[PDB]
Amino acid sequence: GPGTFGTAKARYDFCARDRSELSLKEGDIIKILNKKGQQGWWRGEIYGRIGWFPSNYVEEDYSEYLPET
Repeated sequence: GPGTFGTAKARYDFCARDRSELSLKEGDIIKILNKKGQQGWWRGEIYGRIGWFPSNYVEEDYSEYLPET
């Protein structure tokens, strides 16, 4: 399956014009849920807001969130 990848840090202040679109915002992270593929868009959420967003405006597998020491 798509499995859990991680997240996608937005690189461009997006603006969802609909409810089917994901509300991206530079300096924000996009929780990866599904990956249609290595081309198109990715399905994630933000602040509890689900939608779709391009992977050309976001960045994934950039950093990890290791647990506390």
